[PDB]
Formats: sequence, structure tokens, C-alpha cells
Amino acid sequence: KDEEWRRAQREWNKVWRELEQKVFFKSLDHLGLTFKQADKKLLTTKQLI
DNA sequence: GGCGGCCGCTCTAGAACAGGATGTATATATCTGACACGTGCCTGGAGACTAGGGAGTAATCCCCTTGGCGGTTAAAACGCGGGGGACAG
Repeated sequence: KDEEWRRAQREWNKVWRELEQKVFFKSLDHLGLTFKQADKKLLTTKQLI
């Protein structure tokens, strides 16, 4: 059971890491995730007025 | 002495229960008639082979649906009045 759980963890490890490589940095971005819409919303004429 | 109130008595009726009735549930007896087993083929699938052609895969590309924004006014939702219909009878 230990050996099979170990190799199960081993081949799950690669997909786990490749998913976390693109997930973690985007997760750390909080304001920048909504920046693509907030910049369009707030850099307008009436907002600056 | 008269009358309202209370309790007992008999009348009546709803309902649970038992018995009769008639059309089906079964216990054999026996028929019987297709069921499946055996046989004899024999005719269509399978091994093997030849050839070729349509899709799997790779690449591209441009295109089209998803996410994502607001504006706005049409509309969903809430609530009040009420009114005509579903349903019990």
C-alpha cells in the first residue's frame, strides 16, 4: 500500500507542479487580475473629473 | 304551588362482524403438441492474400464564442386590491 501510494504521489507530482507553476503567480495577483477592467473603468473622463 | 334543571330511560341508527355466494386459485389425470436434441448436409463466414484509399495526425489560420466591461430602459419582483373560479357540498 505504501509503495503504490508512493508511486501514485510520484506521477501526480509532475502534473501538480506544472499546474501550480501557472496557478500560484496568478493567485498572488489580486488587484492585477481585475486591472484589465478596473483600468478601463477608472481611466475615463468622468472619473478623473 | 309552579317551573327550570338534572338524570335516567327508551328509540334510533352507524358500524364492526359473521355468513352466504360465485368466480376464480390449485391438485391432480391425462392429452398433446410444439421443444429441443440429433443428424445430415451445405452454404456463408473465416484464414489468407492483394491493393488502395480514407482518416489519424500534424500544421495553419482565421474566426467565433467567452469573458468582460457599462447604459439604459424594458421587465422581473414585491405588494395591495379585489374578483371571479376550483372545489366541497
